[PDB]
Amino acid sequence: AVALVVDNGSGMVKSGLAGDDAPKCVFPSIVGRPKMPNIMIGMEQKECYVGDEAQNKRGILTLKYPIEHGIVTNWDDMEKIWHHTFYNELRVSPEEHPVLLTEAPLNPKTNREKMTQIMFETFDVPAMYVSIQAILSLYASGRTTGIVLDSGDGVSHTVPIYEGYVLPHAINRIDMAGRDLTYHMMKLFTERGHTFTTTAEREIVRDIKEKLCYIAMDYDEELKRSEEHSDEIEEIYELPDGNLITVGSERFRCPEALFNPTLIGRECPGLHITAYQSIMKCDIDIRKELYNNIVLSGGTTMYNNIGERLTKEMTNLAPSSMKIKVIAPPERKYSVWIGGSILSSLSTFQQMWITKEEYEDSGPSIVHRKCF
Amino acid sequence: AVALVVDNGSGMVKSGLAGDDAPKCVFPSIVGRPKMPNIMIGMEQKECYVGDEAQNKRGILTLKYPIEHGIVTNWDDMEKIWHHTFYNELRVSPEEHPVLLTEAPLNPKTNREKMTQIMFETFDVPAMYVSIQAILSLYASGRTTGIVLDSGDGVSHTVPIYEGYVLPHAINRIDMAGRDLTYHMMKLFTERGHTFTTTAEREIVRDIKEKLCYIAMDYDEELKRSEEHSDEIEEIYELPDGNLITVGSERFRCPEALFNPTLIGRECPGLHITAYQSIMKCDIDIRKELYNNIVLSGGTTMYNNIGERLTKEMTNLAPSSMKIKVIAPPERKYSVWIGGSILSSLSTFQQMWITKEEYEDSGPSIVHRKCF
Amino acid sequence: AVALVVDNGSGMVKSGLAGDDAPKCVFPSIVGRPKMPNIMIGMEQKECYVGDEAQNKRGILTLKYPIEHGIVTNWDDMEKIWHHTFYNELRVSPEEHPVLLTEAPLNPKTNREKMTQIMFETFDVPAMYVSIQAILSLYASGRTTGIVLDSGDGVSHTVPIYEGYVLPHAINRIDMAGRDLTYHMMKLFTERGHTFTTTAEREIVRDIKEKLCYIAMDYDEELKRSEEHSDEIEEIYELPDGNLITVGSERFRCPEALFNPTLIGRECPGLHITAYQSIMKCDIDIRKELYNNIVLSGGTTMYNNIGERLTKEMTNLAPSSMKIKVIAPPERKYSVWIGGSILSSLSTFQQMWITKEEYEDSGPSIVHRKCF
Ligand SMILES: C/C1=C\[C@H](C)C[C@H](C)OC(=O)C[C@H](c2ccc(O)cc2)NC(=O)[C@@H](Cc2c(Br)[nH]c3ccccc23)N(C)C(=O)[C@H](C)NC(=O)[C@@H](C)C1
Ligand SMILES: C/C1=C\[C@H](C)C[C@H](C)OC(=O)C[C@H](c2ccc(O)cc2)NC(=O)[C@@H](Cc2c(Br)[nH]c3ccccc23)N(C)C(=O)[C@H](C)NC(=O)[C@@H](C)C1
Ligand SMILES: C/C1=C\[C@H](C)C[C@H](C)OC(=O)C[C@H](c2ccc(O)cc2)NC(=O)[C@@H](Cc2c(Br)[nH]c3ccccc23)N(C)C(=O)[C@H](C)NC(=O)[C@@H](C)C1
Ligand SMILES: Nc1ncnc2c1ncn2[C@@H]1O[C@H](COP(=O)(O)OP(=O)(O)O)[C@@H](O)[C@H]1O
Ligand SMILES: Nc1ncnc2c1ncn2[C@@H]1O[C@H](COP(=O)(O)OP(=O)(O)O)[C@@H](O)[C@H]1O
Ligand SMILES: Nc1ncnc2c1ncn2[C@@H]1O[C@H](COP(=O)(O)OP(=O)(O)O)[C@@H](O)[C@H]1O
Ligand SMILES: [Mg+2]
Ligand SMILES: [Mg+2]
Ligand SMILES: [Mg+2]
Repeated sequence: AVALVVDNGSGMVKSGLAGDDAPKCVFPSIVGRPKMPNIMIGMEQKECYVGDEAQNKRGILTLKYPIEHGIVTNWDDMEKIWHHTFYNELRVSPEEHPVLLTEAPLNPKTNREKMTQIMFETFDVPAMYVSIQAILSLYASGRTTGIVLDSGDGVSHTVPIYEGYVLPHAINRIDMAGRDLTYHMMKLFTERGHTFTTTAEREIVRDIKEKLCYIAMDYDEELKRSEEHSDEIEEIYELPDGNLITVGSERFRCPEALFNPTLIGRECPGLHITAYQSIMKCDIDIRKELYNNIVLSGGTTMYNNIGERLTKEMTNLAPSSMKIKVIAPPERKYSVWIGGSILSSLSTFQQMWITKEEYEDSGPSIVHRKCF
Repeated sequence: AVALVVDNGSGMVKSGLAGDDAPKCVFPSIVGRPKMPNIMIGMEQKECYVGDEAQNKRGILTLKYPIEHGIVTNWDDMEKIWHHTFYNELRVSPEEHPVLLTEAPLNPKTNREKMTQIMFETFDVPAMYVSIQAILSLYASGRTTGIVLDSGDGVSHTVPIYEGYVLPHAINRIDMAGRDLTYHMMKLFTERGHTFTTTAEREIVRDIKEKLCYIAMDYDEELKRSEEHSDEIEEIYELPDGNLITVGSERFRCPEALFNPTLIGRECPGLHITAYQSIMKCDIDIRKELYNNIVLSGGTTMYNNIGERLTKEMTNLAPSSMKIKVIAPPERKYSVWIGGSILSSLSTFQQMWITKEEYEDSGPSIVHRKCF
Repeated sequence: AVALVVDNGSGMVKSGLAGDDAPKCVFPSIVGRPKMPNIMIGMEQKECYVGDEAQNKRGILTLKYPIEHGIVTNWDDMEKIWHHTFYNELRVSPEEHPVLLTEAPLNPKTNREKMTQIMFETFDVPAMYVSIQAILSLYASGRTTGIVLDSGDGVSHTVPIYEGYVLPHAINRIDMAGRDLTYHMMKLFTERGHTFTTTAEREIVRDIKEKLCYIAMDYDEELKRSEEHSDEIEEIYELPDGNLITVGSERFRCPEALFNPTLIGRECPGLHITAYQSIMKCDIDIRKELYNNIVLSGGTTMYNNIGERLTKEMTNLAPSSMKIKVIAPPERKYSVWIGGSILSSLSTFQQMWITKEEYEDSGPSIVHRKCF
């Protein structure tokens, strides 16, 4: 019985079969509902559109995200999304395959309890398991020592691991990700005379950010250069309705909020500062090994010149006798899914499943004593 | 029980049976009354002539139009016209067939209430229904996405529809149609020495307009050409009394008021401007689909070189990366009736009729909550 | 040298001298142009009418608004309006008095740059300054802590201020104001059989809205009452040509779009929702102080039963242990001008002017680093 790997993010949902090295079904996590009267009798209509079929007809729909900051807010929408994933994307009966789920660290217990209850009572899966995302990201890299910096759409967290042992007192988690960058980009576009307010406009701005953004090495010099010669960074983007929008300095002022959250109005520290403070809460012996195995993960770390900028920032904070190597592997967008698929194929893991009888005898609270 | 399709316009009335692709009874909507003393005893005379029998003996009659700008002004004349349609044209008892009626958008509620009350108390039809004309025009084309530009004799309106959902905030309606063009033609004929004042003269001018009018591609160049060489556009028309009238430039200066209502003294915008402003009030995503499904309807859109002129005007207003296709199907004069006949034959529509018992229990106000 | 206070709105222009508590020249912001041939030789005519002299002879004029949503669209018309204000309304040379201007938040930089360039090159004022409207509205109330909800003719925005410090990350701005309400009223009047299309008809509808509108406490019950007994809310309004129009339910269905923008077809949230979301983006400590200092401003907040309705809506959203007090002072129509006049008389402000030499040495870009 091949297991199912389902990574439920805040902006995207990945799903596939264990043993493969690439997810088979990746689609946005949105629920669309119509806001207009239906007049044309004779054509069938649906109450709610889930996934890509809500991203194409979004002009007449209102879109909802059922997950905010890695926490499920609406459970009916999440049930609809899981049903769509199981029966419309993979088309495999969930009553014959074990399911491996992922979750961010430092989350409420009720989230895990409700997830287990839904997975066991509605779909009636044989076995299930919940694991942390940073552990799977480290699994996907084929290492055992390093500090993992994961950053997705709702939450970014750093976790150190040394030779198979995790240090829970040095785990950090902040709520600042690509959605805040999208909002910052929307705010910056106002200064040029362009206004985006609706959800579809937000998706357009998100696509613009994903296409035309990069990280600058020296922020002050780039701002100075954006005055004497701004023509070198100008780009033209074609709106879906045929209009053309000019993107200039906003190509590098949007991601800068990752290293300076004061721009968006947040008091939380930056990314390099967070990594350094997470390293400094570990024992003095393992700091040298942690400094040389920095691993990047998530979709928000896909900008250009991210590894070099992070290395330069870390160098100014670390002792002069220390070597810093920021590992930024390709295809890190799906690193968590690859790590989960690798973990689910190990022969040793077959005795760590939460079976149906154990849940029935113990209840939804069993997920705390078994899963970490 | 086959339903009756009755399209009540401002200048013409179409009527027929559901399932056919061509109206069976098309006749003008006029009520004629004599204005001369009757002397010849022995021959029968009637107080009022309705339909074609008032168009032939119009020399001794005064003609009244009971509908102005899609609004019924005199209800007794409309009752007479409906009686003539039911008992003299189709010769089918209205007490056994459901009736499907049409109406222009953005009309007063009292019109619909009075129409329902008359159809239910006088004729005592089993079931009835009222629908918008643009929806039926889109039904007749076999599509689901597009912007419909309907233009008849009293009112011209544009309505966008996207995948079965109508956008009521983007519906436009102006009162400028073939009757205003007839008045403009009458005014233009004065400059050549010809005067038309009576109603029969108005009908003659209307026939001249329907026969010898076309739309020019370039107005200024055509006006310039109408001086150096006017003989190429000269036509001779035989008046009913045998006289000959010469029609020259007025062949293309009459319809030009559709794209420039300032000629007739109106401040309303043109047709292409109205279509563009109706497209621009929709969401940015569906504008591309609306731009490629422009549908023409009504009898006023039957001029020559109308589609090419509309396409050229729309091209200068749309973004350069957009494709515009003006759909101008033949037999679009009766497109609304064809769409209504198609709609009335669907098996799904059989549960959307306003039955007699519902009207009796609720009153004439039921037509608002059920019909759109 | 007494300064000049000039508040440039989207529908009205206020102007006066610093130190007074009431604007001296208030007039609409419209530019009128004739659309008819001039035949009577011997009487002088003007190419364009600005201000009240275009509101009286509007029957033969086409009227243009040079400001849309707080953004100047046509600069020639704005120059004409400023010239009329300086030389025809106040009759004071602008070459001897400093000028204080106002602007809505979150506006393009080019607007401010062009405004400064025009004020410094054409009129050649000694000093100038640009400030936000909500700050002046809070100045006029004699407070330092509160959330200001300004709503005029083109844009409505909310800004929180705590003890002299503004929170730019909690400032909201939406484009929904009295002009949209006028359009909604025009659409509602169609259902009774009345049609307004021209600009003068729009002004008539605006006057009707300003005279006979109020806000209902319970919308559903009012709609139910408007059926059993509609005679209690009927009013008669005399049209300028002597006709009488009956205004019934539309007295309270027009302003309802402020608390439900879905009626007019907009996806933006209501006013109470916007205020609540602007309060919830501030720090937890200052929310209690913000909840008790809600200040209303603008001309669109002049309806009846607005404060009570806003208080009732806010109560259902705030925690049960919080006290909400909506401050709705009289003469809030000119609150921004009063606040600007108070600010311009302070002895401390005399060192915050943009002098001519600084602009000459730095350019039109100086307005960004000095003015907020
Ligand atoms: C950007 C887009 C199309 C664009 C029209 C494509 C073209 C290419 O850009 C322009 O034409 C820039 C132009 C503009 C540019 C410079 C200027 O000194 C004034 C206006 N901007 C405008 O007219 C503003 C007016 C405006 C409203 Br109301 N409140 C606002 C708040 C802040 C700023 C401006 C505004 N405007 C129409 C919009 O934002 C509209 C709603 N935006 C869209 O529909 C998105 C989905 C696509
Ligand atoms: C056009 C018709 C017949 C026509 C006689 C057929 C022939 C073929 O056309 C002419 O002979 C053109 C001729 C004419 C031509 C050139 C000219 O420098 C002067 C007159 N026009 C006239 O005599 C005018 C005189 C007129 C009266 Br009074 N007020 C008017 C207001 C404006 C203009 C002119 C007038 N006239 C007799 C008419 O309009 C009559 C009432 N029209 C008809 O019965 C219609 C139903 C059919
Ligand atoms: C409201 C005004 C005067 C009024 C005549 C004053 C009087 C007091 O009201 C009436 O008589 C109501 C009456 C009417 C009432 C009930 C009814 O079942 C049918 C008509 N309405 C009409 O005749 C419509 C006809 C109409 C044209 Br075309 N398209 C329209 C689109 C929608 C609705 C109706 C129409 N009509 C003449 C107008 O709108 C004119 C253009 N409106 C004006 O000039 C304004 C500036 C002042
Ligand atoms: N090439 C790219 N450049 C910059 N940002 C990107 C790129 N690709 C994706 N993103 C951002 O990453 C986010 C997706 O992250 P993802 O890892 O899918 O989150 P989750 O963990 O919730 O699945 C998107 O919001 C997008 O803004
Ligand atoms: N071949 C044609 N060329 C130009 N105009 C025409 C032609 N046929 C009809 N018309 C105009 O169209 C009008 C009829 O439109 P119609 O669709 O019957 O209006 P309604 O919607 O009221 O029935 C007439 O007034 C006539 O002037
Ligand atoms: N007494 C009133 N009742 C309701 N609405 C009003 C009243 N007075 C003015 N208004 C509305 O307020 C608008 C004027 O707002 P104003 O503050 O002058 O805008 P601006 O900020 O552009 O100057 C007008 O469009 C009008 O519709
Ligand atoms: Mg993730
Ligand atoms: Mg028609
Ligand atoms: Mg204002």
